[PDB]
Amino acid sequence: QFYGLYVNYRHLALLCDVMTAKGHLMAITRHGINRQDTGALMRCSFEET
DNA sequence: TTTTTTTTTTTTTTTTTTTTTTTTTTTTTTTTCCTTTTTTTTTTTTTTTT
Repeated sequence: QFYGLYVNYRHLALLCDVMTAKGHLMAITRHGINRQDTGALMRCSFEET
Protein backbone atom coordinates (compact mmCIF):
# COMPACT_ATOMS: atom_id res chain seq x y z
CA GLN A 1 0.00 0.00 0.00
CA PHE A 2 3.01 2.33 0.05
CA TYR A 3 3.13 2.12 -3.76
CA GLY A 4 -0.65 1.92 -4.14
CA LEU A 5 -0.57 -1.64 -5.50
CA TYR A 6 -3.46 -3.92 -4.54
CA VAL A 7 -3.09 -7.70 -4.16
CA ASN A 8 -6.00 -9.94 -3.15
CA TYR A 9 -6.07 -11.23 0.41
CA ARG A 10 -6.00 -14.95 -0.44
CA HIS A 11 -2.63 -14.80 -2.23
CA LEU A 12 -1.09 -13.12 0.83
CA ALA A 13 -2.77 -15.25 3.49
CA LEU A 14 -1.60 -18.37 1.65
CA LEU A 15 2.05 -17.29 1.97
CA CYS A 16 1.53 -16.24 5.59
CA ASP A 17 0.13 -19.71 6.31
CA VAL A 18 2.94 -21.45 4.40
CA MET A 19 5.64 -19.79 6.52
CA THR A 20 3.86 -20.37 9.84
CA ALA A 21 2.86 -23.98 9.13
CA LYS A 22 5.72 -25.72 10.94
CA GLY A 23 5.34 -23.76 14.19
CA HIS A 24 8.44 -21.61 13.74
CA LEU A 25 9.55 -19.09 11.11
CA MET A 26 10.15 -21.01 7.89
CA ALA A 27 11.94 -18.43 5.76
CA ILE A 28 12.02 -18.52 1.97
CA THR A 29 15.77 -19.17 1.71
CA ARG A 30 17.89 -22.26 1.35
CA HIS A 31 17.67 -22.54 5.15
CA GLY A 32 13.88 -22.81 5.29
CA ILE A 33 12.90 -24.59 2.09
CA ASN A 34 15.64 -27.23 2.10
CA ARG A 35 14.99 -27.97 5.80
CA GLN A 36 11.42 -29.13 5.09
CA ASP A 37 10.09 -32.70 4.81
CA THR A 38 9.65 -32.65 1.02
CA GLY A 39 11.35 -34.90 -1.50
CA ALA A 40 14.99 -34.90 -2.49
CA LEU A 41 14.38 -33.98 -6.13
CA MET A 42 12.13 -31.08 -5.11
CA ARG A 43 14.74 -29.66 -2.72
CA CYS A 44 17.70 -30.20 -5.05
CA SER A 45 15.93 -28.36 -7.87
CA PHE A 46 16.00 -25.06 -5.97
CA GLU A 47 19.43 -24.57 -4.36
CA GLU A 48 22.39 -26.65 -3.10
CA THR A 49 21.70 -29.51 -5.50
C1' DT B 1 35.04 -39.23 67.62
C1' DT B 2 31.27 -36.99 64.35
C1' DT B 3 29.38 -32.71 61.99
C1' DT B 4 29.83 -28.46 59.54
C1' DT B 5 32.47 -25.51 56.62
C1' DT B 6 35.93 -24.34 53.30
C1' DT B 7 38.14 -25.75 49.11
C1' DT B 8 38.37 -28.07 44.81
C1' DT B 9 37.02 -29.86 40.49
C1' DT B 10 34.09 -30.83 37.12
C1' DT B 11 29.90 -29.34 34.28
C1' DT B 12 27.09 -27.23 31.60
C1' DT B 13 26.03 -23.15 29.48
C1' DT B 14 26.97 -18.38 27.44
C1' DT B 15 28.66 -15.26 24.57
C1' DT B 16 31.38 -13.50 21.46
C1' DT B 17 34.48 -14.27 17.61
C1' DT B 18 35.93 -16.62 13.61
C1' DT B 19 35.30 -19.54 9.75
C1' DT B 20 32.76 -21.44 6.11
C1' DT B 21 29.63 -21.63 2.51
C1' DT B 22 26.33 -20.45 -0.68
C1' DT B 23 23.95 -17.13 -3.45
C1' DT B 24 23.49 -13.36 -7.01
C1' DT B 25 16.16 -11.85 -13.23
C1' DT B 26 14.44 -14.10 -18.12
C1' DT B 27 15.12 -14.67 -23.25
C1' DT B 28 17.63 -13.55 -27.88
C1' DT B 29 21.41 -12.11 -31.83
C1' DT B 30 26.30 -11.30 -33.80
C1' DT B 31 31.74 -11.71 -33.97
C1' DT B 32 36.90 -13.28 -32.52
C1' DC B 33 40.41 -16.60 -30.40
C1' DC B 34 42.02 -20.95 -29.02
C1' DT B 35 41.18 -26.17 -29.06
C1' DT B 36 50.16 -25.96 -26.27
C1' DT B 37 55.10 -25.69 -25.00
C1' DT B 38 59.60 -25.71 -23.56
C1' DT B 39 62.45 -29.68 -21.47
C1' DT B 40 64.49 -33.91 -21.31
C1' DT B 41 65.49 -38.28 -23.32
C1' DT B 42 66.15 -41.14 -27.45
C1' DT B 43 67.48 -42.08 -32.09
C1' DT B 44 69.66 -41.04 -36.33
C1' DT B 45 73.34 -38.70 -38.86
C1' DT B 46 77.88 -36.97 -39.91
C1' DT B 47 82.71 -36.61 -39.35
C1' DT B 48 87.07 -38.48 -37.84
C1' DT B 49 90.66 -42.05 -36.97
C1' DT B 50 93.54 -46.38 -37.49
